[PDB]
Amino acid sequence: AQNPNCNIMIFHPTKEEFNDFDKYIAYMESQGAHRAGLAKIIPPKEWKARETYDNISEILIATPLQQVASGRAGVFTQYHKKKKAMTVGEYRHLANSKKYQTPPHQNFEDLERKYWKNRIYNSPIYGADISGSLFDENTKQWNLGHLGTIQDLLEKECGVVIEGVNTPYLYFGMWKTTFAWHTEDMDLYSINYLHLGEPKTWYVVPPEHGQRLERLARELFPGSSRGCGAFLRHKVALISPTVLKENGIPFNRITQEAGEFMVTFPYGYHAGFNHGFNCAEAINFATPRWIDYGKMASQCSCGEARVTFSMDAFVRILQPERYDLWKRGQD
Ligand SMILES: O=C(O)CNC(=O)C(=O)O
Ligand SMILES: [Mg+2]
Ligand code: NI
Ligand SMILES: [Zn+2]
Repeated sequence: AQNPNCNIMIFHPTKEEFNDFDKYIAYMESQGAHRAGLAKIIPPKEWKARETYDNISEILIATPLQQVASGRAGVFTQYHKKKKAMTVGEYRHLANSKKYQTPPHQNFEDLERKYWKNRIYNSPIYGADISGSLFDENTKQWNLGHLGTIQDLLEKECGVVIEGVNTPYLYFGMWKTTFAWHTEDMDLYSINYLHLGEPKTWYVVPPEHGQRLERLARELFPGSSRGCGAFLRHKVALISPTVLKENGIPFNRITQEAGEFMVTFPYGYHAGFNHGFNCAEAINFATPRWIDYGKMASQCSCGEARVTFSMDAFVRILQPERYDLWKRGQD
């Protein structure tokens, strides 16, 4: 079995290997990459996402979100307070302000220490889930707006034709902006490209150990767990690496820098934080190996998780028994 310790693998495809996206995912899996839940892909030196980022300031962040924490430094939840619209240029100036800017630090490890010590005492503002793309239309390789769609994958594997669409989303971050512990909708893959700016630190639990994380989360968030049998689908709970180690949860960590891709694999729980002003693009995708995870994915039916239109079909076809309860939670 490849990668039996479930380490995060880093790949350096050549320009020729960068042509066929599906093939390369399957290659990474042949080497055991999925066992970690997360892999990094460094593009070939010849590749670029677009020519420059000099002209992005007029993108609108319609609903910036202030991430307000509750709990203790290593075990907390966050809620998202809506703020007034602002442009990417306005958001960048805010991120760089004395109130929000990255503190002085020695290296990524020092910054990570500072994040986990101090995160809860601040409320950073995040631009999330902004439909759109920063890839040039002429970028042919690893262009996250030109991937094969999940609806087409389901039709190819299973024969069923379904409604829905699959487009990318932009994220604008600042110091301490935080992504809570989660798997993807329907335990899909994700891919994330860091277009510009400061790094993103990731934490990940191997898919084969995801239920260990779920059991700790039910212990640490006991009211949330009583409220919903899949409350991590609410994407609000944080647990620090120190707490994970104290509780024997297997995990790994890595820092993504600008110009790098990260792939998350089905049922790979992940969480993390941004180091400073940045812009990322991400989208969910599927492969044939996803189908069995889609069929088994947990679902939130309490009403909290509310998700895209296109997830309807996935539940309807892959999880017909669950469909009525889950759709009630959507309505
Ligand atoms: O940019 C982000 O925070 C969101 N990314 C992830 O949780 C991911 O790509 O799966
Ligand atoms: Mg612009
Ligand atoms: Ni994710
Ligand atoms: Zn729920």
